Amino acid sequence: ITGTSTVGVGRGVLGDQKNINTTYSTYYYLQDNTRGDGIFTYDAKYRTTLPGSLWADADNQFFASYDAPAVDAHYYAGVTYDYYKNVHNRLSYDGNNAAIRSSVHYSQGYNNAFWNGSEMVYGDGDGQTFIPLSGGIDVVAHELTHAVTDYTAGLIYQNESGAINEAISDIFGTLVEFYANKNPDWEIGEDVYTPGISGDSLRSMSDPAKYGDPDHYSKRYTGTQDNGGVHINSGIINKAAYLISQGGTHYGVSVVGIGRDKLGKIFYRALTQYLTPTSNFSQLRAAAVQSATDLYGSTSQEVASVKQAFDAVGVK
Ligand SMILES: [Ca+2]
Ligand SMILES: [Ca+2]
Ligand SMILES: [Ca+2]
Ligand SMILES: [Ca+2]
Ligand SMILES: [Cl-]
Ligand SMILES: [Cl-]
Ligand code: NA
Ligand SMILES: [Zn+2]
Ligand SMILES: [Zn+2]
Ligand SMILES: [Zn+2]
Repeated sequence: ITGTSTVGVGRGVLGDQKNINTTYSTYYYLQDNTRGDGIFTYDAKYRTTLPGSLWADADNQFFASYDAPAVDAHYYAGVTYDYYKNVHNRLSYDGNNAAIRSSVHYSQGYNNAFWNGSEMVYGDGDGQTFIPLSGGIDVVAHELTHAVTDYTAGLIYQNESGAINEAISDIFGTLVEFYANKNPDWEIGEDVYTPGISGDSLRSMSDPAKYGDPDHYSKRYTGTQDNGGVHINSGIINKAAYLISQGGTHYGVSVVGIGRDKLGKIFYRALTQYLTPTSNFSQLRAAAVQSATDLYGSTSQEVASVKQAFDAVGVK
């Protein structure tokens, strides 16, 4: 809609307060005109038709429980935009400032969130397995990063390519969570998963095995479930990335950590310059080594640590 750019206030899914960019025209709409061609957030009102209605609020205050998932989808879409813009000079998911549209209250008891090719879609969860999924900034950014992948490398969603696809989304999901600088960690989905249970998550990048995922190529899953293990074998690459950033000794191989910003630069370059739709783990290693070489030099610590990390998780 046309209207005046305004700033509202509300509380997200975890009960934290935040200001949000809105547009005023009789009602205050979740439309943020300050980022690219706009961030728009929609109410699907428990249906499955998309996008639903552009979210309208009478008073620019979003403290109702029903408002929480809209506040977070809207705000975290903004943070994800700022991360790609400020850190990588990428304008929105497509690099051309495309509108970011999200729908919340999709369906009922729906334990999932997804990028559908055109927009973000968030279930509210069933209240046991999940609370509303837009409450997890890593989930928001993980899924928007699938759009970035589709507009770049076009990694296939099956087998080792598909596991790299998943890991890219966990890596940038986590780097956005650190960028937002409120409650970051190397777990995925900890904010929205299992409200009954403290301190768990869907998966861990620092210790994939904590949740049953492989942390070494010799443990790779080779069945056909989960599209050839895309959420499973991602642990191998997630661990390599965790090691590159933070360092550690993993199966006796020592990795010198180089920090988050350099991890992000190296993988973002690998994703946008070097990976192809069918890149496998070994080709990802080569892409990462080449990216680090381009950015830091073939004799740099950064290249040496990329190699140590991939060695540690058994990917040659
Ligand atoms: Ca209100
Ligand atoms: Ca966190
Ligand atoms: Ca997390
Ligand atoms: Ca939990
Ligand atoms: Cl470990
Ligand atoms: Cl270990
Ligand atoms: Na698991
Ligand atoms: Zn997804
Ligand atoms: Zn994913
Ligand atoms: Zn280890």
